[PDB]
Amino acid sequence: SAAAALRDQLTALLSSMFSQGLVDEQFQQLQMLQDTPGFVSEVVTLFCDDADRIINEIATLLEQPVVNFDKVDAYVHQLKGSSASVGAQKVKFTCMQFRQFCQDKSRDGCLMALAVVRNDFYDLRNKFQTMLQLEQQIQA
Repeated sequence: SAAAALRDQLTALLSSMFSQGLVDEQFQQLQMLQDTPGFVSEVVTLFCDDADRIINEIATLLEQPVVNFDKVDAYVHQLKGSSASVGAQKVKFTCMQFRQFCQDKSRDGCLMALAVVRNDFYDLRNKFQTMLQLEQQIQA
């Protein structure tokens, strides 16, 4: 048919996420929660936005003549919390490495550190956007 073809794709896309380690049981819990039919799409839409906003705020802190590593550690810990809650486990564990740099007051470990956060955020944003598209076409 058409729709049936979409759920197979959406189920296929979703099975992608976990088979590649991009998401964990917390993402599973969101699915549990939805079971509010568009709940998951909105949560991911929000994470998508508040997530890049924090990356930008950290990039701004790391571009200052004097770096407030106190604040970088705080933004990383907030990003670590948004990640556990939607299930992007890697962004979350990379966030668990930043402290080490902030505490080491290193402007390169934090600057390259954010590059790995970038590495992990966009891989999942990719799988995020596609899912959103399929979830919308359920009723196009």
